[PDB]
Amino acid sequence: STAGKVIKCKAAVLWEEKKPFSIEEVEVAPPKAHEVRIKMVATGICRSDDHVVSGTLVTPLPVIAGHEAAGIVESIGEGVTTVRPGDKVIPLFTPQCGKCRVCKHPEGNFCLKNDLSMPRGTMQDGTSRFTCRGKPIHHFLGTSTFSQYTVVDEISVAKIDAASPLEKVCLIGCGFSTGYGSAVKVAKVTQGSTCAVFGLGGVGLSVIMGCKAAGAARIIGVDINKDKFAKAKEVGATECVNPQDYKKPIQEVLTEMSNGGVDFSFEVIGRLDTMVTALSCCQEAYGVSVIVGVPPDSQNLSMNPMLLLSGRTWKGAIFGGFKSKDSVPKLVADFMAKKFALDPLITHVLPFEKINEGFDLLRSGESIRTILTF
Amino acid sequence: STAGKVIKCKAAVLWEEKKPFSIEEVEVAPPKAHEVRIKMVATGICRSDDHVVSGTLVTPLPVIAGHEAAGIVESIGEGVTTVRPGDKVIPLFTPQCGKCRVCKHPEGNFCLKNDLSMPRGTMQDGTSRFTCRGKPIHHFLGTSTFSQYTVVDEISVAKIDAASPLEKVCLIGCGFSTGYGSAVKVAKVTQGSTCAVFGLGGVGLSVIMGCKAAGAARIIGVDINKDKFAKAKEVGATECVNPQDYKKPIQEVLTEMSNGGVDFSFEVIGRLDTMVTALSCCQEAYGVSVIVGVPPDSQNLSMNPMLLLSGRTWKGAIFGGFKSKDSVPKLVADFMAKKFALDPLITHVLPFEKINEGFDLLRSGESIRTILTF
Ligand SMILES: NC(=O)c1ccc[n+]([C@@H]2O[C@H](COP(=O)([O-])OP(=O)(O)OC[C@H]3O[C@@H](n4cnc5c(N)ncnc54)[C@H](O)[C@@H]3O)[C@@H](O)[C@H]2O)c1
Ligand SMILES: NC(=O)c1ccc[n+]([C@@H]2O[C@H](COP(=O)([O-])OP(=O)(O)OC[C@H]3O[C@@H](n4cnc5c(N)ncnc54)[C@H](O)[C@@H]3O)[C@@H](O)[C@H]2O)c1
Repeated sequence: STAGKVIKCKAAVLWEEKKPFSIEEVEVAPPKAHEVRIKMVATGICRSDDHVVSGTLVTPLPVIAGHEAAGIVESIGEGVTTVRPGDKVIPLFTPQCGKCRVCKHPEGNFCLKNDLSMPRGTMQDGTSRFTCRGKPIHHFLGTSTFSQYTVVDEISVAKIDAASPLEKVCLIGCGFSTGYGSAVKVAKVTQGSTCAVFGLGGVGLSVIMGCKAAGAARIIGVDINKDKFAKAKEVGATECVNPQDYKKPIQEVLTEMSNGGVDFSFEVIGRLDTMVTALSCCQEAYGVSVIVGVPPDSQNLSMNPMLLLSGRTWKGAIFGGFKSKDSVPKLVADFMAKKFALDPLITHVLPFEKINEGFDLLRSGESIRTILTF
Repeated sequence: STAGKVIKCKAAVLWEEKKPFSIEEVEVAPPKAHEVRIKMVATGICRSDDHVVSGTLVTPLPVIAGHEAAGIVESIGEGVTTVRPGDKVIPLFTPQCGKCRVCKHPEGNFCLKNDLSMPRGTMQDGTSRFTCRGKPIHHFLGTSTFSQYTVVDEISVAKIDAASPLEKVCLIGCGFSTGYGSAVKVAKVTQGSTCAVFGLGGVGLSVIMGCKAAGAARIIGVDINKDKFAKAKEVGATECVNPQDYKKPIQEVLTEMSNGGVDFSFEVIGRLDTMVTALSCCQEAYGVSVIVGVPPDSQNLSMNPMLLLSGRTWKGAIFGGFKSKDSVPKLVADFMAKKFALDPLITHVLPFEKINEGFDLLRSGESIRTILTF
């Protein structure tokens, strides 16, 4: 029995930037008041986890990364009321406390208890539940899913349907929800519109799914890797373009293709240049552009404000704009009811011990989502 | 009868940047097909007219400036159907052709026939109706209202109520409608919200009027000239702040005052740095910031896209988002029914011949709107 005791288990520790993950034994403390200890079942490999290795995303090291996952509750601390031992759950990298001004607003989701704006790499109480070779290890976004067991605050976990398939619905913990919501909730794509989607990875394919569900008439995928085009068309793209095939900047190409600019554009890569290109390709009087990709730390973009004065709208969002704890269970129920598909995003399935091979697949351009199974 | 004949009259010609206007005789050709010749009655002095003098707003010289005005139709060219000789009219610096994709869109107002994106300083047919000292003189934004007589395209004029007081309703041709619509139509300010307005000139005061009409609970005026505060409070500001009084950046001050950021902010000055400050002071998850001020020609701002990724919305607009020809007559009817006030914007009255004194008053900080009478 493990309840109330320290657990010794395997985890993927990142000791320093620009090194492979180290798969080794860690110690996981029992949950304190208002905390939940979870046995992980499946976790996806997202580009944001890779950003921690490359130095694009800054968060305290050493760390247990991972934020897109699903598992089963092993034990609960004093005072927990929304999950119980044995429940299927998805960790929430954006929390939902329900009591701050953002949680109370009709359209906000970036809860003020988040560990994203100024990352500390701890539990809500400022301490860590992990140790490795006698050294305390940091948490990541309040989730830390690259471990057989994790501990999360109650505001950072949602209970889901007991019959759901965890090796698929882990994607609702990040990539699917982010891209789909960016289209249907943040941009509010309209029927008959023309959309442009920059970046055709797991998140950009989810944006395409949302634009198709909203009734867009045209969905133009943009990527420098033409091997991404076939799957983009399968999930709804009507046409695909590679900027390196053209002797003119792609914003000009897209403006001409759309007879004067697109209705909705999405940056789903993480580059300053493509954020400005995506804004510029939407129609100057009524276009909308949404930033989803995460750019290198502490770098500013340059742009001419006349792009906005004519009438464009520019926005960004975390997690597709969804209030996390309310939305995650509903998205799983919609999946169970066949309202959307997750299989098109999954290209590879590997045991957790093959995490480094899964990161090599992402970096080489060969995969969309690899799902790691514990 | 002057119909079909060249009219010799006085106009304010700008021959060179950074010099006074020259009040001298010009020749005004009769209107061609789908053109309207107007006897001007009153015109306002707007900061955008000053931007032509300072080289902030680039348009070809020599030029007859002026864009905020009202007058009476002298004659109509062949095929005109929307106005007749003797009608009271307001020239429209943003046209409304009714036939392009923008005019047909529910939100759009930046008609594709505009002379703003890349000013050419002509009529729609690419020619000029003005000569001075024997040379052709450019038009400005299709309006050129600093002249006893001007010629405009039919898509750039609206018929208004025959009983309208032209010395007041000329402000509906730019400053009032721009500020009011930026609040009520572009931002869509909500009841009980907190707003911040940067710049307390004629346009910023009109933004305040709109925020108060929309039911905002708090309206914070921001200006480096404290002499602008008394009038801002008269029209609805609840508090006013001068950035020069504070040791901390004003975005930090405003975030503290609003217990975490404002609901709606407006840049109504024309500086790159205040555009970035205004964005930053709105709440990071659900705030909205609207750019109204005109930026220095061809200059780019620098900003961190993490301001948008958390959830902020950034937009701009011309003429308050209003479809010009549909909206101007309705705004005049609302003024006649006392739905809004224009007298608070009018601080000085001068004859047209004293135009240079009117620009001196604006540049010294002493005026809001000076109205010139022909
Ligand atoms: N806002 C959020 O809440 C949120 C959550 C999900 C992920 N993220 C971010 O979303 C982005 C996408 O994540 P993903 O997992 O889909 O990544 P990914 O690496 O699988 O996909 C990115 C795609 O961009 C393409 N690309 C790279 N450089 C390009 C360039 N110069 N021009 C055109 N295409 C280019 C690649 O070929 C690739 O197919 C990442 O930056 C990630 O950090 C954000
Ligand atoms: N978008 C549009 O359609 C549109 C139409 C109307 C006018 N314009 C622009 O709107 C702006 C305002 O026009 P206006 O006629 O009200 O001008 P104005 O000059 O009367 O008002 C601007 C105000 O900004 C204040 N100011 C200047 N620098 C400042 C700083 N660093 N910080 C804080 N306050 C500062 C001044 O003291 C002044 O009271 C101008 O840039 C004009 O060109 C845009």
